Amino acid sequence: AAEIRQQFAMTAGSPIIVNDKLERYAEVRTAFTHPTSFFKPNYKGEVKPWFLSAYDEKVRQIENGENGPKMKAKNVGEARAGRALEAAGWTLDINYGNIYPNRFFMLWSGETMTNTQLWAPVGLDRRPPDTTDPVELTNYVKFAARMAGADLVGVARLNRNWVYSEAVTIPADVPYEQSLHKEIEKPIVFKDVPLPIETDDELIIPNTCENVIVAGIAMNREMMQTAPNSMACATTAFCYSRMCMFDMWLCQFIRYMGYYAIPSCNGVGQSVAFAVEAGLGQASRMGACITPEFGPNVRLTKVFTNMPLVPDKPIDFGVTEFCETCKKCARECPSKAITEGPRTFEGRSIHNQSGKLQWQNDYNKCLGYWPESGGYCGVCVAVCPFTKNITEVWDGKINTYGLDADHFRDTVSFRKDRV
Amino acid sequence: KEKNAAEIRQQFAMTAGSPIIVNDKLERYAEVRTAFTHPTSFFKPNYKGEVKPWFLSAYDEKVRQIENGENGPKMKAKNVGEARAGRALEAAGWTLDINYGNIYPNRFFMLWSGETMTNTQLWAPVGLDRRPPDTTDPVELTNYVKFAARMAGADLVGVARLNRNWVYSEAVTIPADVPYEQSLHKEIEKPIVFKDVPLPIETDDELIIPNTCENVIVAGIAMNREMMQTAPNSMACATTAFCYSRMCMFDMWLCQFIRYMGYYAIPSCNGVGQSVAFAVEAGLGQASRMGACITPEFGPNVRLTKVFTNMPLVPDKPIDFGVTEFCETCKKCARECPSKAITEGPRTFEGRSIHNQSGKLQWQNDYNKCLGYWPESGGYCGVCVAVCPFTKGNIWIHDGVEWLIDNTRFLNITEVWDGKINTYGLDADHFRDTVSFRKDRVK
Ligand SMILES: Oc1ccc(Br)cc1Br
Ligand SMILES: Oc1ccc(Br)cc1Br
Ligand SMILES: Oc1ccc(Br)cc1Br
Ligand SMILES: Oc1ccc(Br)cc1Br
Ligand code: SF4
Ligand code: SF4
Ligand code: SF4
Ligand code: SF4
Ligand SMILES: [Br-]
Repeated sequence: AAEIRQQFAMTAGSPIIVNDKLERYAEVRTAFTHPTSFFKPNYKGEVKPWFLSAYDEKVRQIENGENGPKMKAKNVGEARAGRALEAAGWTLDINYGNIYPNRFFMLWSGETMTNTQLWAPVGLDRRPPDTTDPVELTNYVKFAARMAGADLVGVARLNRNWVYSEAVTIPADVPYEQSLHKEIEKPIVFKDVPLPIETDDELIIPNTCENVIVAGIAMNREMMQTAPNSMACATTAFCYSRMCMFDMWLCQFIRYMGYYAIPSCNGVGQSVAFAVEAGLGQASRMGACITPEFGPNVRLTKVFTNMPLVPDKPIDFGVTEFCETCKKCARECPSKAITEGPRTFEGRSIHNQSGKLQWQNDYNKCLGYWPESGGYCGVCVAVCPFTKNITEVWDGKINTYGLDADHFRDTVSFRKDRV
Repeated sequence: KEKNAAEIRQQFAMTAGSPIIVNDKLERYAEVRTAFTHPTSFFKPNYKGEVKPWFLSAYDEKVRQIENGENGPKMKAKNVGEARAGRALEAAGWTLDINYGNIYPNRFFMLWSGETMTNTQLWAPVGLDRRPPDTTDPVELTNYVKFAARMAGADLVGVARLNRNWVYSEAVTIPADVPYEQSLHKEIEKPIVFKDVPLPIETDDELIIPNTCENVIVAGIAMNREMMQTAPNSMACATTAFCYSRMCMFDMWLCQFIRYMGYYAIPSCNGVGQSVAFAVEAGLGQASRMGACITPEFGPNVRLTKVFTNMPLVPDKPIDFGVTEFCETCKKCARECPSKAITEGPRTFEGRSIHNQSGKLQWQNDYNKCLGYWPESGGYCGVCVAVCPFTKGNIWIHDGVEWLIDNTRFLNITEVWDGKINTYGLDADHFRDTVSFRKDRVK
């Protein structure tokens, strides 16, 4: 796979085409959070926050021995098991995505972490960097990223166009039990300051924050192929906890090297754009970043840092041209969310960021199918050619973290492919 | 014939029964007696002769090595930047671990109930932790829980009935009102007792495990071979450290799955009881001269954690693939040990010192001598693991009829940073060893 990636390397330069209308995008506009999309009826006709309506459908399916919408399970025991696996997968994730910056697991400084306090006598986080060479730092930090659970890792210069204009967060002293009821907006700004810092009014990223490190965290193929049923929910969930552990591990390594690091998971900015600029893959009709190793069946997280690094080259292995004629995801999508038309610079609704050339999809239509089906769908990922019953999954092949030994050698790494 | 770990385990399976041989002087072991915690072993000199808590003396040596451009004792790094990078990797590995091992029960990550966890609160409307189990069949439960264990990062997973002999008589913990920044100064002992109660519970006086807590699930978490072979230097410390955070994630993930199936679950990592003995009884491997559990897939180069539960399960069979007989003639770890902690003599029932639990047949090692080498070397050593022939990736051969051990096996850090790596430090040349189907999860 290291041969393929260098064969398809582009010359330097962001491959996302923009016009002069593009503005940074307020995170509150996503379908998950925006008031126009947030409330959906359950199967009884009661309007609730969308994820609560989806909970009601999970309960109804368990009671009726189903693994998904009109998908009978082997028995009620099997239906329960898939939802127990899904729920457990989310253990290391706050409120579905860890999006609040500088809260809970997503701290912008390591100073208060238990690990940092235990290691304080060594002083790694206070000691100036011993390495400033971007070539050596790129090799060190990619090695560390693989130790930290990334299946893919890439580096790009930080394009501020993809950083949210304002983040969704909670006040710093609000306890977890009131968090969902007290979400607020807060601007993300760049200023001449030494370190990332949060004031009462602003999330402040330093102007020295030059780079973003993007990780790809592979999902399980057999489980995602059960979309829109529960086992596709389970591989999604487990990878969100893998994302959180990756951010914390890598931020701690970068801090202990003498630099600062900002974790993010699903917060701070748009992962698909960063992933394309870092060379992990190409944008697609469904909207995801499609990778040569995994297609779109991979989750993304990212870390921002002033650590000197060598940016990776973007890659072109023909996704744009394949998506022009394929349209399989658009035809299988249960909610008709994915367009069959051509790419434009004009968003279809508030949930899209206008000003960038992309396939414009209706993401309120997508979210609307989640309470109906009681899961996170994923049909588009499952049917995509680049990605290539539930009892057979539970009785079938599995390996550590759901990785597959039949393909795991595609992500082996030596120095030559790290820098 | 190409390697097959399921075949190897089937060939060397033994009939049911704890393989560990015990006599009448066996008593449960107070966790405070470990060398990490006991007053007789806790204090060690640093390189200036100052007597400190052992891990602070080791800190002093780490700082000294970075300043002198060293990756380990008298091992020169490429430069100071490389020395710094190895210790930064090591320190970051420990991010999801409290005070080196997560040993305090029902504190921090090791909660004995899920009710207060953020994930449980988020999922409360579904009621999975309050709904009675929909499956009580131990066969199906074993398949489900082992599948979940592999999702949760276990490279090996096994089940045994819980043997209370290996549960610590008293735990090392902290009072519930002590915050993290004073934890190291306020450690106490607290008894672990078994009583007729419905759920695991902690009182001011006791940690109470229910009499219904029938089973223990043991996980192996594979370390990286290239990094451990640098023992006693810094990169061996780093693969150790990352695997402790993997252990913690495993426990939390699996306990939540078990709870959401309608049962209770107790995490432990390095706490609650003796991992090697549980691992032997659950069939992950055999005890060895060095004292670790040696597995067919990884040798001793694998970490262990375990979860206790009332969930009905099918215990696995123990395995005997000849480790005892190899250790009887090998002695490589004993001869290479930089502190001479590992005995070259026979197994006995008599502990060498307070750190050993007497009354069980094992090789008796001086674990105060081992720990004394850690401040000297600035790390967690691991030379015994590195030199053990079972840590080699290719010890197994097939003779056309069956599998056997290759007896011939018993006769630098810059290149590691520049060399092969893959997700979580796993090795794709060997990752097929741990593929799993229903047939090898439950019989
Ligand atoms: O990104 C997500 C946010 C919330 C839920 Br519920 C599922 C996903 Br996937
Ligand atoms: O006295 C101490 C100071 C720092 C640490 Br880290 C541990 C102890 Br004990
Ligand atoms: O088990 C351990 C406890 C403390 C340290 Br420091 C290292 C290990 Br390995
Ligand atoms: O009102 C609520 C009740 C339970 C949960 Br979980 C989330 C909300 Br918002
Ligand atoms: S997740 Fe499902 S509903 Fe959403 S776009 Fe994909 S196929 Fe359509
Ligand atoms: S299914 Fe086809 S059109 Fe959709 S993202 Fe995949 S390749 Fe592109
Ligand atoms: S860790 Fe090192 S000092 Fe300890 S027993 Fe093994 S070889 Fe000896
Ligand atoms: S080095 Fe030899 S004696 Fe020591 S544990 Fe390994 S096989 Fe046994
Ligand atoms: Br202490």
